Amino acid sequence: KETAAAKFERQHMDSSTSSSNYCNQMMKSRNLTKDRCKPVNTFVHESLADVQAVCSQKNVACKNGQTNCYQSYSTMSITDCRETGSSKYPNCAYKTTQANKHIIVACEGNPYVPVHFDASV
Ligand SMILES: O=c1ccn([C@H]2O[C@@H](COP(=O)(O)O)[C@H](O)[C@@H]2O)c(=O)[nH]1
Repeated sequence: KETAAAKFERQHMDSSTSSSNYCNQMMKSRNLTKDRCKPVNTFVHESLADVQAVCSQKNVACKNGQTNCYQSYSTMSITDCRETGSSKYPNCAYKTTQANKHIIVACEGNPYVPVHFDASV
């Protein structure tokens, strides 16, 4: 069905813009609360082209020890969503935290595009 690149865009891209309720709404609408409350998830508020370009930027080790992760040279506008301590599926609750940080994504395929959000720094 959904490609890895498409799933990345679904789980991590929001070029369209946050408020205190952003994560509650967004995690729901992007289907990250379907089977489980996804504990941690980041949305990137840059253009797709800008985020895709990260796959030709600074090559860094992935957290899992693979070598196909890439760090943005520039900081990017992001929102971190983190499940609260009182969150209970299926009413998943998140704290919304905006920041401007370098992103690290894993890239794969031809074309070579982001498939996983690894970290922000
Ligand atoms: O800063 C972070 C750290 C992890 N993640 C999430 O991204 C997950 C990696 O899975 P994927 O990007 O393939 O959905 C990771 O395990 C965590 O759930 C973020 O979005 N941002």
